[PDB]
Amino acid sequence: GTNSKYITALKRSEGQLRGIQKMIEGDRDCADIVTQLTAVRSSVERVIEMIITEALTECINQPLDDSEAQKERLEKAIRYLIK
Amino acid sequence: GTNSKYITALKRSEGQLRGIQKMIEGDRDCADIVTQLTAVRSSVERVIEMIITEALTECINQPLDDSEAQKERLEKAIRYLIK
Amino acid sequence: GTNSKYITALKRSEGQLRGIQKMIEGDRDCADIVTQLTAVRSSVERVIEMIITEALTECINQPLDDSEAQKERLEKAIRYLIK
Amino acid sequence: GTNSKYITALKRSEGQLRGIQKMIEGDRDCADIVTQLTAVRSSVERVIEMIITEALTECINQPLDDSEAQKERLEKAIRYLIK
Ligand code: NA
Ligand code: NA
Ligand code: NA
Ligand code: NA
Repeated sequence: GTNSKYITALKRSEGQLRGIQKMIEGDRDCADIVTQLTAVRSSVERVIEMIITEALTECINQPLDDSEAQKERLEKAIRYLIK
Repeated sequence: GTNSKYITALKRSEGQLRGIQKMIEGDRDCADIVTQLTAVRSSVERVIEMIITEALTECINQPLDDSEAQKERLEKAIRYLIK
Repeated sequence: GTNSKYITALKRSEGQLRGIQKMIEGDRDCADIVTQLTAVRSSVERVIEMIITEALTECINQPLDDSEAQKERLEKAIRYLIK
Repeated sequence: GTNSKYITALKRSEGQLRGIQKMIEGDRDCADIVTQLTAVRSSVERVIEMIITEALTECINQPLDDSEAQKERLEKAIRYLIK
């Protein structure tokens, strides 16, 4: 929703990508550009992991009343995590 | 346990590693050696994924009677998956 | 420099991150958000790879006159690639 | 060749895989099994990296007399590294 910390994290990566575009415009050292691009990649990776973790924790902690349906829901969610 | 398919998969990788040792003894082309080592890596990765998936599915489908304790058990198990 | 295709690729990822921010604002399905974030991650990965490849190809094809210094230059560049 | 340290490293991983097979036979904790399998994966990854690095360093330091052919040889070798 509106104030979510994942919006803020991705807005940081968005701005960093703009900075990296300038580094390329300026023929900056490939190593600096790669370092910064790797940081953006790692930040995106971290957001993916935290979003999946939040989704699964919500699944677990907001169960369906039907315990059998809840198992199947959790199973669909975990095999998504692992893959 | 005794007849588990993951033992068999890892015994395949064990034998493949022996073959790769021979390729190195024989100064075989680095590309062939790397291809085979990558296959072993991928097989180990696959066993990791299937073992985690089995463990979490067993968690889900063999719950504790205490539903609150079961949630905490699943949560400990999923954050292990994601990380 | 000014018109580089890597600027354009990263500007695409920048815009996609803005779209993903909206998906989070809108509590869109985690799976859709993760799919899109993974695409951004993969695009950043691809830019990293192409920038390193370009840098090493330029190293190789614009050698120093001193062949021994050029070897050391290439070696510093390849161990950067592998790591 | 005969005494190569990469044979020894892979023989360590081979033996570790045998140990992990026993852990599975014994229904050891998934987390211990995964930790050990991850170590094997990381060791295989490290051997891949060191073998590629050695191959490229040998390319660089044992050039063809034909400098143009040597460039093409290095280029084929680096794009293999990056990919
Ligand atoms: Na949150
Ligand atoms: Na099994
Ligand atoms: Na270019
Ligand atoms: Na060696």
